[PDB]
Amino acid sequence: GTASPDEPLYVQGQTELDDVTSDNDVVLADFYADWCGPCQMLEPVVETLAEQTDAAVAKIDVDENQALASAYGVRGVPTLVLFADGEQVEEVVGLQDEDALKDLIESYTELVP
Repeated sequence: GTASPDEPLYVQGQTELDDVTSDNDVVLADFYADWCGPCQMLEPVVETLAEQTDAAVAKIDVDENQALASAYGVRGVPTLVLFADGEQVEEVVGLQDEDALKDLIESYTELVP
């Protein structure tokens, strides 16, 4: 078929984020800062999640998207926001281990009850 979004997408601005959350059913948005250690440790992890799950992964630099971050209640880094059908449905803060994030994604990319 068609090519899936199997690598993370760097996203700047509301229009670019809206494009990703409207074109992909589940999106994990990784709000980061390049000066933050735990943020850099998340980089291989969210890469693996883009490669191994049906979620698209968006990466948003909070220093370059201050108002965008504030609009989603992002008040520190790391913050990861999960979108389902364009709706914010989960928000986790701090370093989240790869298995926990994969489990979070799969509770939306798969039928539950």
